[PDB]
Amino acid sequence: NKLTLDKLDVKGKRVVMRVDFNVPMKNNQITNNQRIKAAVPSIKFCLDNGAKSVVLMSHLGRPDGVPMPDKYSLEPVAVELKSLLGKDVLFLKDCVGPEVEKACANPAAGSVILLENLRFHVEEEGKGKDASGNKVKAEPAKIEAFRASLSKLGDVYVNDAFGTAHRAHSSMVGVNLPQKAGGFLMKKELNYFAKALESPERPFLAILGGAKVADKIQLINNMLDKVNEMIIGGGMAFTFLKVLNNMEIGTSLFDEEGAKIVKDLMSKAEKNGVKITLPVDFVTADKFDENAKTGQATVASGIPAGWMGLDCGPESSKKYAEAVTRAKQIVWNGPVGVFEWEAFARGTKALMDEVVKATSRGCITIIGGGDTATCCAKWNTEDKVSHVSTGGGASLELLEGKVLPGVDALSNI
Ligand SMILES: Nc1ncnc2c1ncn2[C@@H]1O[C@H](COP(=O)(O)OP(=O)(O)O)[C@@H](O)[C@H]1O
Repeated sequence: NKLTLDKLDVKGKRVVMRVDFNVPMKNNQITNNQRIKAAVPSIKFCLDNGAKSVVLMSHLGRPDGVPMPDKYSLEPVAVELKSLLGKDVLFLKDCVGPEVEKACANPAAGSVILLENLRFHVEEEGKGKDASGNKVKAEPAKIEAFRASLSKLGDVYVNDAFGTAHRAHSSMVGVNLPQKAGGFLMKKELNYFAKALESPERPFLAILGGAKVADKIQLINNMLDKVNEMIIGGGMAFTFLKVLNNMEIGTSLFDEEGAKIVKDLMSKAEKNGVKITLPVDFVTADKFDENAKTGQATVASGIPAGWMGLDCGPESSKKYAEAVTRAKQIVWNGPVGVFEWEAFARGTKALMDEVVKATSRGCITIIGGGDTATCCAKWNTEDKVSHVSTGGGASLELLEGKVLPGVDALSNI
């Protein structure tokens, strides 16, 4: 087991906390601050328990090892943090080097400091692109020095950056202080997924949809050993329907690599008695456009040529609803339609309503982060499901049964 924040004595201690502040932006201004909010409990705790300082560190976007302050600065996060925290947050313009080090040697008894975006330095990811756009690899010597500089900012280290936990980056596995402790966001996320995967309340339903039909492979195969039911929705379904049922799918998303094992996966489900729910009907579109001409189809009719299926239909949502009703526990990863467009958002909307009714009655509902977490924000259901993950990719690594380098890097009790 690992050291965690509650076990950690901070009093008088400078805390360098890795957090995931990689919030969606538009035109420099934050569109979702959930990732920020989620870190608050760890930060406050340190403040309330007498920390000399919290020096926060994160990445935003993918600047690829070149500094891009015009486009990917964390400054706006500082402003949000201070508002959240009802306290001052001092933003630094770099994350390493003498100046930053001076700022972080001995702050006051409670000063919050935010570092600039980690990824401006190629040493964080260990690789990136140079200013001319060329793929480059960072240098071991330079990587150690970078790692050393982060080390100085703090007496002790805390990782609350669950969403970045799958990334073996310098700030996540390279900060070599004596005590490295997992924050409250880390413990909470890990605990939910672990409980859901190891000892779920049953029946356990996984809802898989979205697009990323191929990446959902290791995931389904693992889930197939954990679950009692699975909805396979959204873009992914079409590959299953064409293969199993010889559906005419038009221009709908199709995944050739995926089509190869669809039969294997289905037989595994049959073996395990996992009831698989695929869509039986669809909202079609004449083109991939918000204002496209719409239509309806079924597995049996096909989708016209060469229309595409962009939402499930009414029968499908009902069958989805039947599964939600039976479930004691739900993991939902991926929307079941192109929810960003009104024409194609009904199936997702109806699924959200059902999941929401289920929470209400004690079904454990876990939402996968990424696009699904986005639906919650959009529709105000963030506080009406048991947990909305802050990490899409990291959660998948977890659902896939993989280990997280961010978790592993922590100190052992
Ligand atoms: N039938 C469909 N055809 C094409 N795109 C779809 C379909 N259903 C959902 N999508 C798209 O899938 C995306 C979500 O993909 P993904 O990243 O896998 O979900 P998440 O981020 O929740 O894990 C959205 O951009 C959505 O518009």
